Amino acid sequence: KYDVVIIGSGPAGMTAAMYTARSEMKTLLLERGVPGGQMNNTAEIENYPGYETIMGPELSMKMAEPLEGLGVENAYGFVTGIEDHGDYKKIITEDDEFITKSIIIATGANHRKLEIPGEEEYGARGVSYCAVCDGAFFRNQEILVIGGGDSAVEEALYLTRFGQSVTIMHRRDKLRAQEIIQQRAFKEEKINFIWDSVPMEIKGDDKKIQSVVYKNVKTGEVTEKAFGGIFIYVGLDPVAEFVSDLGITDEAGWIITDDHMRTNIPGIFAVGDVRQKDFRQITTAVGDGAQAAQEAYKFVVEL
Amino acid sequence: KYDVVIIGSGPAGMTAAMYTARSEMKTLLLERGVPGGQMNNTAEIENYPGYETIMGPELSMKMAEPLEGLGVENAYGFVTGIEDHGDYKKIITEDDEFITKSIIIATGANHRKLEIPGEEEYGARGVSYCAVCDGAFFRNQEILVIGGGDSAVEEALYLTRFGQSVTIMHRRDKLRAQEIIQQRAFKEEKINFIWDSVPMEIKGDDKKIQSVVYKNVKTGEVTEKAFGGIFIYVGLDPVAEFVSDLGITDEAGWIITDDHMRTNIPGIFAVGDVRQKDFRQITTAVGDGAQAAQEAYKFVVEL
Ligand SMILES: Cc1cc2nc3c(=O)[nH]c(=O)nc-3n(C[C@H](O)[C@H](O)[C@H](O)COP(=O)(O)OP(=O)(O)OC[C@H]3O[C@@H](n4cnc5c(N)ncnc54)[C@H](O)[C@@H]3O)c2cc1C
Ligand SMILES: Cc1cc2nc3c(=O)[nH]c(=O)nc-3n(C[C@H](O)[C@H](O)[C@H](O)COP(=O)(O)OP(=O)(O)OC[C@H]3O[C@@H](n4cnc5c(N)ncnc54)[C@H](O)[C@@H]3O)c2cc1C
Ligand SMILES: NC(=O)c1ccc[n+]([C@@H]2O[C@H](COP(=O)([O-])OP(=O)(O)OC[C@H]3O[C@@H](n4cnc5c(N)ncnc54)[C@H](OP(=O)(O)O)[C@@H]3O)[C@@H](O)[C@H]2O)c1
Ligand SMILES: NC(=O)c1ccc[n+]([C@@H]2O[C@H](COP(=O)([O-])OP(=O)(O)OC[C@H]3O[C@@H](n4cnc5c(N)ncnc54)[C@H](OP(=O)(O)O)[C@@H]3O)[C@@H](O)[C@H]2O)c1
Repeated sequence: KYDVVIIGSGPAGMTAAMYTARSEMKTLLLERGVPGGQMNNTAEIENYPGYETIMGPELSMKMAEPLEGLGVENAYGFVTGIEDHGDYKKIITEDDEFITKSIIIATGANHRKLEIPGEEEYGARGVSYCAVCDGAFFRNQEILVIGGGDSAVEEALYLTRFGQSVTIMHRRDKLRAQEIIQQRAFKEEKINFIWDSVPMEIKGDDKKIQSVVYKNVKTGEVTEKAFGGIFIYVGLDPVAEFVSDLGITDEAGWIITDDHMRTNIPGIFAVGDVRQKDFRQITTAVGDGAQAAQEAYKFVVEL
Repeated sequence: KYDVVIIGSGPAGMTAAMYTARSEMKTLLLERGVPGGQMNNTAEIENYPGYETIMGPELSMKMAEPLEGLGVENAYGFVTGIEDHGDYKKIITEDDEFITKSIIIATGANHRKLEIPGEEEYGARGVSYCAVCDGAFFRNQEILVIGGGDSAVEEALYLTRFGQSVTIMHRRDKLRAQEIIQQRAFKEEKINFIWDSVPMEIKGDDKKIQSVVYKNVKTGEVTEKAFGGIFIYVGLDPVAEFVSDLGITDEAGWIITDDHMRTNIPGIFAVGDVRQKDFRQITTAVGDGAQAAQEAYKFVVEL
């Protein structure tokens, strides 16, 4: 009844849907929230070819714009499950079911948690996983950013707009971030570093964060230091709970595909960050999305 | 001496270079002509996520813009050959040599020729492979477009701005183009179709084209009909003459890679249209380019 349903409207899904709709496939694009996915939690995007710098939510709007007009059917849905009946598939949301010949899973990835004490207790009140969302609540604070990759270092640079100081705590003595971003952080006077360390405890009042306890991973030296905010960027977990049962995931829960975005299950493809892969970028989300869209077209034609 | 040299500055190369430069790799981007590659011969681009419609040369300029500032070294060069010495590679242009630890080949693809009589004789004078380049020289003419894929049908639609009429001649009774573009062509009153036919001869004066002879592929019926211009869009050939000897091409001359853009030869990657693949788009050029850039970084780090 749908030719293709695409689950998730971040850049991978939105590219897939644009392409399926241009192949005049009966296209459903389901998204639980706002079109744009992680791009809406990104302040400044500098590496999307075609734009020299653009706010994440502006790029989100631009990618979402033509979809209506191409005839993609955009709809709210939180997908809870998928059933492989052989020549059709059923997608289950909170209130609905949808029948489709093919599915493109584009549901992305989510912030990994530290799993330390205080992390949940201070969720509304000093702990954040999103700088563009929360940063201005930390004006004049001493902010702490945990992690050494692209997200930690970029989001630290952004947060220097608000904080008195921003400190990056990384568990080794070399960052994983792109060298250009590393160099910017090294040069920025409002960024400090706690190398070779991991956080152990986040402490505060009833009402807000006050301090973090942490450990040096080469010596075991333990330190406690005052901070007003903590932003955590320690990696990603897959957002694929609705396919746990299906046999298409690895041990960590990422969706396994071949190089044409095919899973085990014929007619089910996956694209973008939710796939098992090392390189998570808008450019490769877009690429994945287009390739899936073409493979879906062909799968459906063969049917 | 270079960490990476990227050969070709269409969208795959320009994405690769942006990424290598952001990893602070010593980056050379060699291009024989204008940055943009095929995008400069494209009138209107509707399917690049992030832009709802954009002229090909405008998107080319936008992708080229930040490269200087990131520290990519942009240089003229026509590459004639590459030598694999083991821990370095030599790239040979018309006048120069360049030594590099890794190479990303992004040289794209070129118009296939009909190989029929009159095709060369009328090259300056009625035969074209590029509508945005030549179309306004055919104001008020009866134009013929050969082919049934995305290029033929899109470029026919563009050419209706100039021609009295534009006729698409396809060798089957169903187009290969994306359905949205097919439907636009079906509806456009200035587009006619010659189905199930191939051109046999292009005829004219000393000075210009006047007529085409063609054949119906189901009946052998031969017809000759008057046209002022002929635009040929019958597919693509690889632009990889500089690696013929190297053992990295298929029988047709496309560069073979795995899913991380690696060839046989370690430290030589290829991206975008020049690779062996079915799906040639800006989105997948960009994707390829980013993935190559990451793999080059890692190759060079290991070295
Ligand atoms: C802070 C930050 C900065 C970044 N900056 C850059 C950058 O500058 N350049 C760059 O190239 N990359 C950047 N990235 C990486 C990039 O954003 C991602 O690679 C890209 O967004 C992945 O797109 P995607 O479509 O696969 O998933 P996502 O963007 O993750 O979109 C997934 C969508 O699926 C939806 N969804 C999830 N589950 C369900 C469900 N069960 N039912 C319905 N809908 C669902 C979500 O709401 C979401 O909208 C950044 C990442 C972060 C975190
Ligand atoms: C008429 C037309 C319309 C199109 N429209 C669309 C569209 O709307 N959307 C879409 O997604 N895709 C479109 N495409 C496909 C798209 O343009 C290509 O997929 C894309 O440009 C491929 O990029 P690339 O970087 O691999 O190669 P190219 O863009 O082909 O760039 C290759 C570059 O390498 C250079 N080069 C070649 N040989 C050498 C040498 N020996 N030394 C130095 N430099 C060299 C060339 O000058 C060129 O600039 C279109 C194609 C055509 C022909
Ligand atoms: N501009 C961009 O292109 C951009 C921007 C943001 C994100 N992304 C991409 O998105 C993906 C996710 O990025 P990411 O930065 O969120 O995650 P990531 O690449 O997994 O990096 C997580 C970082 O946090 C470190 N870490 C893990 N646990 C820690 C702890 N307990 N204490 C201190 N440090 C710890 C990791 O250490 P190790 O390094 O030791 O593992 C790593 O440096 C990546 O592929 C990334 O390239 C891209
Ligand atoms: N908007 C876009 O995304 C866009 C725009 C342009 C190009 N592209 C991409 O670029 C790549 C190249 O496109 P393309 O259209 O140039 O080439 P293509 O996809 O190979 O199509 C060539 C078309 O010409 C036909 N043909 C071959 N020889 C012929 C002859 N002698 N007489 C009549 N018809 C003949 C082919 O027939 P058969 O179909 O029988 O083989 C085919 O329909 C494709 O992957 C395409 O999708 C994309």
